Parts: sequence; C-alpha cells; structure tokens
Amino acid sequence: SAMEDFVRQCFNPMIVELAEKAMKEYGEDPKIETNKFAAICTHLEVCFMYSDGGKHRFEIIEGRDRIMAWTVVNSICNTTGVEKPKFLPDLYDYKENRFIEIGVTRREVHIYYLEKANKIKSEKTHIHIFSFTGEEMATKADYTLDEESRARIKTRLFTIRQEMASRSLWDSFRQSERGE
Ligand SMILES: NC(=O)c1[nH]c(Br)cc(=O)c1O
Ligand SMILES: [Mn+2]
Ligand SMILES: [Mn+2]
Repeated sequence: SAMEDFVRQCFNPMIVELAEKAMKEYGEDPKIETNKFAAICTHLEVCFMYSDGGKHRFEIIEGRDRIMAWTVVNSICNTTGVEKPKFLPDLYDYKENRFIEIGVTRREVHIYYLEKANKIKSEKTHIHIFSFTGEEMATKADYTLDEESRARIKTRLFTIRQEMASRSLWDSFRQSERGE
C-alpha cells in the first residue's frame, strides 16, 4: 500500500533491507505492520547518521545481527572495562566511553525518555531521544553531538514526517506506538 511505497521511496535500499530483516526477527509482515516498518527504517537511519556525525568516534551496534552485536559489545567491554549492558544498545561512544541508546518518538520526548530510562535501568548507558518536532532530551542534558549534527538529524526526521503528511500517512503513524 501507500506506506510500503513511501518507505521504499524515502529510505535507501540498505536501510530497507535491514528493516525487513528486523521484521522477520519480530515475525511481522512489513506489508501489514506498515507503521512499525517505517519506524524501524527511521530509527535505523538516525543511528547511522548519529555515528556518521562522529578517527571514528562511534561504533554502530544497531543494525547488526544479534551475534555480531553481542560480539562487538563484549569486545568493547573487554578492552574498556565499561559495564556490560543488559539490553543491546545502539552505539558506543569512544570519546565519552559510554554506550548510547537512541530513541525516536512520535510522543513527547520526556514521556519516551522516562519509558526508556525505566526499561534499561542502568545509570551508565546514555539515552538520547529525538522527536519529529525538533525536540530532544538526553541523559543529564548531555547531547553528545555538536549542534550541526543534531540539526541534521532533526531536519531529516521532520522531513520524513512532512513526506508522510503529504501522503496522508502521518496521522496513522503518529497515533501508533508501534516501533517505539
Ligand atoms: N530492538 C532495539 O534495539 C530497539 N527496539 C525499539 Br521498539 C526501539 C529502539 O530505540 C531500539 O534501539
Ligand atoms: Mn537498538
Ligand atoms: Mn534505540
């Protein structure tokens, strides 16, 4: 339908393939769970732009299969002594030496921040929440990146929102929590 066409049009093939493998990991059909499909693509794209903004400052953990994700996490923990996370995070920051969980939400950033912080329940994993409204919220108000990079992420998310809006897809997507 329209959501599947949109996702194939605004995301590059690499992200779309990773998103479809996420959907088979979950057991869900991208033709049917189209909001979750789009949310997964959007979150992948943000994680990849975040680590590109970073001499490579960030290690990408999201988007790897689980074997390779835990391999990377364990290697980081073995060479830094940073405490192992209970859930797979999204990136590792080699400058601040901490794991990062990235959240992308259609709700208020502080609501989703509280939800993430309550879930992962580790003071050491840094949380950074982005909305589709240019808002952000991060552990200790430490936004990690400089203003330019955060601006580029915010711009991309708002653009995705407006592209769905032009296709009459935004109302469905925002009223859904699927993919968060
Ligand atoms: N499986 C994950 O790693 C994951 N899942 C959801 Br739902 C939202 C996230 O931000 C995230 O990193
Ligand atoms: Mn993740
Ligand atoms: Mn995340």
